Amino acid sequence: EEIIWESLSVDVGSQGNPGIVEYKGVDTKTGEVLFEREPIPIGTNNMGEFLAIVHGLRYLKERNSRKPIYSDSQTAIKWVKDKKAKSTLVRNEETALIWKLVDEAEEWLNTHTYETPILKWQTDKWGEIKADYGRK
RNA sequence: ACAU
DNA sequence: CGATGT
Ligand SMILES: [K+]
Ligand SMILES: [K+]
Ligand SMILES: [K+]
Ligand SMILES: [Mg+2]
Ligand SMILES: [Mg+2]
Repeated sequence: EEIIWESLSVDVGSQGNPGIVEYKGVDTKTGEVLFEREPIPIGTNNMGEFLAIVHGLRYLKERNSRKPIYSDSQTAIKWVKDKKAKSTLVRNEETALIWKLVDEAEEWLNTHTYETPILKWQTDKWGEIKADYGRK
């Protein structure tokens, strides 16, 4: 502890897992929604959590912001650190879009730099992350 | 077991 | 109850 209020918080939302995936990023302090991705017909929770972090990195870099990013996903934080999303989702025609976006996010990480700290949101101590979809 |  | 991940 405690919370770094000057930060961006991201989270996935889904209808099924695998299922329809979306994500958004919010100002941790105010809850203002700063970006939201159009729903992707089939993906996993972790692919969406990964895309949300990478989108946050790109969003902050474009704006010359040094704010950290909070995610509640141990998995996605590791995938970003590794620059590799180790998803089990079948690659087929139905999953082509999510896998294209994941491939492109990895490619961005491999061609750009950033100093953005990627921090674990401590849900057990602080409650749900401010970007949560409220579906659980 | 832990994190979603 | 089901699923995705380390
Ligand atoms: K939720
Ligand atoms: K959670
Ligand atoms: K499990
Ligand atoms: Mg989450
Ligand atoms: Mg959530």
